[PDB]
Amino acid sequence: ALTSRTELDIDPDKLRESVVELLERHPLVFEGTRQLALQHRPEATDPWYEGCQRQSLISSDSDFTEVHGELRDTYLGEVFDRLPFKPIRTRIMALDPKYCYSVHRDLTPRYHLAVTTSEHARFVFIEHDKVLHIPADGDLYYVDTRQLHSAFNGGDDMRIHIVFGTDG
Amino acid sequence: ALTSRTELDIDPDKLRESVVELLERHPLVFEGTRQLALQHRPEATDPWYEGCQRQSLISSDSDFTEVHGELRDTYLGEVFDRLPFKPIRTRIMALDPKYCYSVHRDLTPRYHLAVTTSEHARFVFIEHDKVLHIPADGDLYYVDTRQLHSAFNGGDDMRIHIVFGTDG
Ligand SMILES: O=C(O)CCC(=O)C(=O)O
Ligand SMILES: O=C(O)CCC(=O)C(=O)O
Ligand SMILES: [Fe+3]
Ligand SMILES: [Fe+3]
Ligand SMILES: [Fe+3]
Ligand SMILES: [Fe+3]
Ligand SMILES: [K+]
Ligand SMILES: [K+]
Repeated sequence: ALTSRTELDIDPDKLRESVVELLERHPLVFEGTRQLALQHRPEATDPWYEGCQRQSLISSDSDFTEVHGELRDTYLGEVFDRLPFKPIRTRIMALDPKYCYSVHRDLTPRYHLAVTTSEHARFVFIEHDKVLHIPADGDLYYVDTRQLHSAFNGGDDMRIHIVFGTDG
Repeated sequence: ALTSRTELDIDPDKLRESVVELLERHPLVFEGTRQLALQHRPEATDPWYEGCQRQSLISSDSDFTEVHGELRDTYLGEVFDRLPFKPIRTRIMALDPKYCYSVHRDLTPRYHLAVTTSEHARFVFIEHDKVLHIPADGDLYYVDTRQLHSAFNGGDDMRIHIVFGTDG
């Protein structure tokens, strides 16, 4: 319901290595929550960043279906192959040190795969009085972000997740 | 135990006005968590900021007993008069927009009086799975910060509390 953990058996070190090499070639945009789109709409002219725009500017998360071709022969492409669901509008989502989100609701739930994190990173459900830490254990963590929530990174380094949108 | 709320019946508007005028004359130091000491040690040479130093540099919170003389004929002095306990090392503690603390423990518990806040500010107890919002209702909120905790401000404006240390 609120959360779930699905066994993916991703190796966290190889995932970390692959994300770091990718960000070297396609850097994150924005400052507090830094982002990089891993899926794009068909015929997107700005595929790496269109998906990172504010929700009031997003046609529909469902249009963001295309995994970038340059990922397919990387470890990230293998991650996509292992997903038990059809992802939409997947993004790298990075929290700067000491950064947090507003308390908000999203339109759909989402899956997280933690890339780099610490004990100082938590996801908080406001109305259900639940605090969750998403570990970089190579498994996939569902969070029903339609519920009122925030997330924060009280650590000294960036907290990097891959966040997959979902339909069904 | 973990928390309590004590009726002080402080007027939130007058508290806000008084804190704003004080910060005009004695500004907050630091950037992410901005602070101002309202108590000082006897014979302190830097009374407004000595109490804001890192805990590994603090002799003992118990030495910070002197409320600044210039507060006594302000509304803040009246707040001190209404406290049911003997405060030590009281500070204004301000969270910048989108800022959060590390997940940590303090040596003693503390009382909060919220000055300006929003729905995006929360205090989180990590091991007890409890999320708390401290409202600017003019009442005093005890938090046992010896327990593992953080606090965050996901709002667009600064979240300002007065935080009173305690012995007994
Ligand atoms: O953890 C993140 O970076 C995003 C948290 C959030 O607001 C979400 O997943 O909807
Ligand atoms: O809310 C604040 O600014 C301080 C939170 C904290 O870490 C404490 O009260 O010990
Ligand atoms: Fe969200
Ligand atoms: Fe987390
Ligand atoms: Fe603390
Ligand atoms: Fe709060
Ligand atoms: K588990
Ligand atoms: K109450």
